[PDB]
Parts: sequence; structure tokens; C-alpha cells
Amino acid sequence: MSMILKEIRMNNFKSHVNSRIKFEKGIVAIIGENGSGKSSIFEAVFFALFGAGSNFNYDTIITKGKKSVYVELDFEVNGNNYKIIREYDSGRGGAKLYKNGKPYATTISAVNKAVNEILGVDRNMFLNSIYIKQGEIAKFLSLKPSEKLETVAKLLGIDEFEKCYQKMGEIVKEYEKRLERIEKEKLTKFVEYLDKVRRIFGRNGFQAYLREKYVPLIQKYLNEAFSEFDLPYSFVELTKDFEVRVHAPNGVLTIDNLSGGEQIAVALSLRLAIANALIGNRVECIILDEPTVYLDENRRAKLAEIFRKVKSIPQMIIITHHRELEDVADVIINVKKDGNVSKVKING
Amino acid sequence: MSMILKEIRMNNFKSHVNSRIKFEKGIVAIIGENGSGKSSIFEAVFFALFGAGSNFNYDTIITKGKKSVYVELDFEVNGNNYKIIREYDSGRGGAKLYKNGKPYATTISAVNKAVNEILGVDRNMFLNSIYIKQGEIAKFLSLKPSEKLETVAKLLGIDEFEKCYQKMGEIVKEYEKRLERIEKEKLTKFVEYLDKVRRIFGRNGFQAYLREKYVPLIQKYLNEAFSEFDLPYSFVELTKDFEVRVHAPNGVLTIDNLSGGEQIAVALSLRLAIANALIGNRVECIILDEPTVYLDENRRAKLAEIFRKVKSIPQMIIITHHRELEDVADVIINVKKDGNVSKVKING
Ligand SMILES: Nc1ncnc2c1ncn2[C@@H]1O[C@H](COP(=O)(O)OP(=O)(O)O)[C@@H](O)[C@H]1O
Ligand SMILES: Nc1ncnc2c1ncn2[C@@H]1O[C@H](COP(=O)(O)OP(=O)(O)O)[C@@H](O)[C@H]1O
Ligand SMILES: [Mg+2]
Ligand SMILES: [Mg+2]
Ligand SMILES: [Mg+2]
Ligand SMILES: [Mg+2]
Repeated sequence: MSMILKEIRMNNFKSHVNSRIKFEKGIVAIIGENGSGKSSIFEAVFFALFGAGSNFNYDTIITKGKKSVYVELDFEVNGNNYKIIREYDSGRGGAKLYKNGKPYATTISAVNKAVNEILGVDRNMFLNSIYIKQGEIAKFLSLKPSEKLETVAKLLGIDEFEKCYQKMGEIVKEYEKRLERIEKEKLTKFVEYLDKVRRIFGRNGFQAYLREKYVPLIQKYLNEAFSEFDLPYSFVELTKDFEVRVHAPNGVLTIDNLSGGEQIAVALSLRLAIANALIGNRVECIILDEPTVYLDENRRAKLAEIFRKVKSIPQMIIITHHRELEDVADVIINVKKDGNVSKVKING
Repeated sequence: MSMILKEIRMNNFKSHVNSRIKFEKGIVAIIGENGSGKSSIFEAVFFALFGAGSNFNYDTIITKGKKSVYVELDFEVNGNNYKIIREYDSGRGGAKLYKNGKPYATTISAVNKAVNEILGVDRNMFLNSIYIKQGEIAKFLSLKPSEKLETVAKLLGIDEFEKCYQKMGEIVKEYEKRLERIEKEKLTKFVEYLDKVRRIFGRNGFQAYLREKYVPLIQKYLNEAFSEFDLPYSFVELTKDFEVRVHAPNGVLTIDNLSGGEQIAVALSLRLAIANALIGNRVECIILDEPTVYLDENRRAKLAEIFRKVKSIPQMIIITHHRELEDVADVIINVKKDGNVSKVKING
């Protein structure tokens, strides 16, 4: 479900022609001027995990200099130590996966089947459960009440149209028109369980469901976040429409009714509660990219002190170009670009 | 979704060596001494609709005399006229289906695929949405509060374990181990939509869902039934656990808190509301088999007068051996067994 990033190592990956980075538990701050190669680090981490896509343009990741790339990630998931190695050289691609120090998967395909079964989530759901994009917090606070519920709906992925069963129940149907031309009955038994299923959703019931699965969860965590962040509100409600209702002393309040500082806390609390909800577990690692961008000096300070109260999450990686945030991290990874080649250094 | 039975015709079907029966809209009473061949009529109707099962013992339906059976059903579904013909003679079976007077399906298999797509439900769900077994009402009223919710859960079919995807996502997986031995990528695209789906239920969320889909529905109809049956209660609640709460003047009441007569009304109301819920539409036809069995003279009378108030359902077939119920029907189909052969006659 949720992992711990241990060590990434890249070769000819975009700006990083040769970089090795070790991550620690606690708060990790990847600090470096804009364009220095920070986001590529995690680009490499994600590429290591799900490799290239179908018909993927390998020029995007390979440092323009040559035609060869190699990334090695050491992560741990639910008590196990994994080492994923993904590489590509001149049209030749490969992938290997190790579990507790022994080979587990040796082929690009088997490595994927294994990775997918280790996380228990797909590429996108996993990405939303661990990576918080630049400006999310500021943008959330900018949206109008009705838009806030919108973004929550998105993060959860409510856009689901199981019409795929069309091709599904059919391509796996005709398979029997070749069984009727003078045992294989099982192939019917499941074509039914396909209808019995597609027959209970209708394309519009799948949403009514998700609101049932997530909302409960999100509200649970949102409340825990509140205690961790010391917000003065015993109960936080989350309507089935994703509206945040803070039960204050004199009556329910909406994020918009709160002070700048408290709004930051709630927004962070919500985005975290959602990440936990996507994986149905308390996240082990969360990566925030330039989370204080678009925030005035006041709200930056607030988030800074809130970061300091984050102890419920084992590993929190904050990427920034603001060096003041250095006073919040337990570890500091400086990144400097040297005329096209990134350099990483763990000091400060 | 829901049909109207027009005409059934059987040949060598159990007790009915040769019987032809026409049904009408309104209340139809199939009256006849125990063992006279009433339930076979509808056995034939159901057999006509879904034919024999896989490796089905044709001695059960074929009149013991010989080895040949033939059933022809004329029903209408959602504005269309259908004629289904199912037959079997000496190991040779066949099936034909006509829509609005023209051939539609000519092979046992194509006839099934067509029938299933016309009803929009499987054999069992359809059977619970149209056939109310003997003693259901009396038994329901006999059960203990906690058992009542139990039976509701059953009728809805909450027993669902999508673990079938095991064989599913796998038998349709290895299909690619034969694609990796030096386009067919689509076969992956849907193996994912299979996980993305099986990955959101977990075998225990599918129930939390059904309660969301049905309960709302059942409560809606239960209330309509109340008005049709003239019950003195503006609102009837149906908890997410399937408990019936009658909002009377002095406080909520449970079926058990009501008078014998009112309990019959509620039970009938509930079993009807469920049938509508299974097909997500107001039933067109409902068949009650010996619904007054196990009911004392009082409660029989009550149900009798309630039957008379049933106008919301286009066709209601009541099978019984009690001739007094004849005073409730718009049409009467007498059934007499003549030493092993049933005889049907529409008089009285
Ligand atoms: N394939 C590549 N080869 C060499 N350099 C690349 C390649 N792709 C991107 N870059 C360089 O990476 C730089 C960006 O690093 P950057 O992503 O801005 O780190 P951060 O996100 O922390 O600011 C760009 O300026 C670009 O020139
Ligand atoms: N294959 C068969 N051939 C001839 N008679 C049969 C066959 N199967 C069942 N029967 C007869 O049908 C009779 C039952 O008709 P029945 O179902 O009791 O009508 P109802 O249900 O309205 O009482 C049984 O007594 C049995 O002898
Ligand atoms: Mg960046
Ligand atoms: Mg920042
Ligand atoms: Mg009977
Ligand atoms: Mg009766």
C-alpha cells in the first residue's frame, strides 16, 4: 500500500547524468534554485516504479547528451525491501526487481505485474496518494466553495465509465461462436458474473458508491489531522458532496470562514486525508512539491510551523527553492545545476 | 425489465400432456386442488424463458409417459411482443424467439443471449422480481425482528463474492505469456480496468453499496404501496439494515407492533417494493403462489381485501386451492387433474 523511499540512483536521467540520493525518515527538504534538477529526482523515482509507457518517447528522460538511461530505486513496502532497476539503451529496454535481497522479477512485464501487486493501486491513484503537486494548496484556497468540492471529486477519481465491459463482455463472448461449431462452459460462467456486475452499476451508481467508501475515511483522517495540527475543533464533518464543515463552538463553519492560518491547516489536512483514503491506509511517505509557492509571507510561515507538527507521517519530502524552509527539515538535500548537469549534496 | 404474460402452451410438460393457457391483465386466479398441476404452468413459463440448464435432467419436465416436451410462451416486454419456443425430443433440443412477429433468435444459445438482454436481469433476480413463493408472507410474519432483516438481505442477493475475478483477471492474463514470445496491448488495457474495479470493492464494499442502491428504492415503493393499500401512515422508513419503521402518530413502530391485518399489508407491501427494486421499475406482473397458506381465517380475509385494492400492478396472478379467493379475481382459470393429466378451463 504505502512505501518508504530509501535510495534513488540515476544515470543520464535528464539533468542528472550521474546522481545518487539517499532519503531518510522524518522531514526531508530538497532545496535548490528553480531549474536545478529537483523534480527530475522524483520523476526518476516514478519512472523507476512504473517504467516507460506503451510507445514512450525515451528522449524525455534520457539526458540529451547521449542515448542511454539507468535508474535504481530502493524502497520498502509493508515490511519488505525492494530494489527496482529500470534501464534503456539504444532501443533495448530492461527491468529487474529484488525483494529482500533476492531476484523476484526479471522481465519488464513481470516487473510491472509485480510492482502493481505490491502497491495495490494503479499508477495514477498511487501518484495522488504520494505526490502533492506545486500550488495545490494555494489553488485549493483560491477556488470557490463549489469548486473545492470539485477538486475533491477529481482526486478521488469519480470519472469512471465501466462501459469498457462493452469490449470486455463481448471480445470474451464471441470466443464461444467458435465453440458452437461441433467443459468450455466456464467461459460462460464468468461472462455472466460480468453482466451481473455491469448490471448493478449502470454507469451512474459507481459514483454513489465511491462517496460511500471514501467520505467515511476522509472524515476519519481529517479529524486525526486536526488533532495532530492542534486545530481547536472537536469534530470535522465531510458531507457526501465533499464539503468541509468545521463544528466550531457557535455553529458549523466552512473552510472559507476560517483565518488564513487555519485555512492552510485544513487544506493540508484534507489533501492528506484524501491520500490516506486513496490507499485505505495512513500514508508512509508524502512528497510536497513547492507547497509554499503562491502563498504570501504570512501563510508561508503558517505552513512552516504546521510542517513542524507533522509527526504522524514517517517520511515527508518537501521540495523547494526557499531556503528558509530548511529550518523545518531533519535532513537537507541541496541541489545545484552545473551548466546542464545536476549535482546533489547532503549538507546544511 | 418487467413483462406481461400473454399465453403459455405446453406439450408433455409434467402433468400437462397438452394444455393451452391464456392470461389477462388484472387479477388472475389459478384455482385447483392440491396436486392438480397449477405450479407446473409457471414452471413451464420459466422453463420457456431460460430453457434447460447445463447438463439438465429432462425427465423432471417431460411427462413420464414419453420422451418429448414442447413449450410456447407469448409475453411482452417493454412494448414488444415476444414468442419464445423451447423444445426437446430424444436428446435433440432447440429454441426459437420471435419479436413483433418476426424471427429474432434461432439457436438455443442466441435465444438465451437475447432473452437475457431483454429482461436486463439474470434468472434468479428475475424470479424474485416476479414469483412470490408459497408461505413467504406467513413465514415473514413468523420470523423474529432480526430474522426479518435477514430475509430482506437474501432477496436482494447480498451474497456476492467477486473473487471470480481470480480466474477472470488470470485466465485472461496468461493470454499474454503467449504474446511475449517474439496491437494486442488492448488485452492489457482491460486487465487493468479489471483490477481498478476489483481493487475498489475488496469483497466487503459491494454490500455497503447494494444498501445504497436498493434501500432508497424499496422505501420509495413501500410508501406507494402504503397509499394504494390505504395504510394510515404518511411515512415509512427503511433503515440501511432493512428495518421497517412505521412513523405513526405517537412514535415509530415496527411491523411487530402492528395489528394482524396491518402486518399482512406491510409484508405484502415490502415483498412488492423489493421486487420493484430488483428490476429498478414498477413490476408489470407479479405471481403469488398459495399466498394465504399458513394464515388463519382472519388474516386470509385481510389479504383478500388487500388483493382487491391492488390496481398499481397491471397483472397479478394468484395461485390457490382456496376457491373463496375467486371473489377477488377478474379472471378465473380452473385446473383439474384427470388421473395424471392436468386440464385447464377458464370459467367460473
Ligand atoms: N533529456 C534531458 N537532457 C538534459 N537535460 C534535460 C533533459 N530534460 C530536461 N532537462 C533539463 O532539466 C532542467 C529542469 O530541472 P528542474 O525540473 O527545473 O528541477 P526542478 O523541477 O527542481 O526545478 C531543464 O532546465 C532542462 O534543460
Ligand atoms: N415428469 C412428469 N410426468 C408426469 N407427471 C408428473 C411429472 N412430474 C410431476 N408430475 C405430476 O405433477 C403433479 C403435481 O402437480 P402440482 O405441481 O402439485 O400442481 P400444483 O403445484 O398447483 O399443486 C405431481 O403429483 C406429479 O405426479
Ligand atoms: Mg520541481
Ligand atoms: Mg515551497
Ligand atoms: Mg403450486
Ligand atoms: Mg392461497
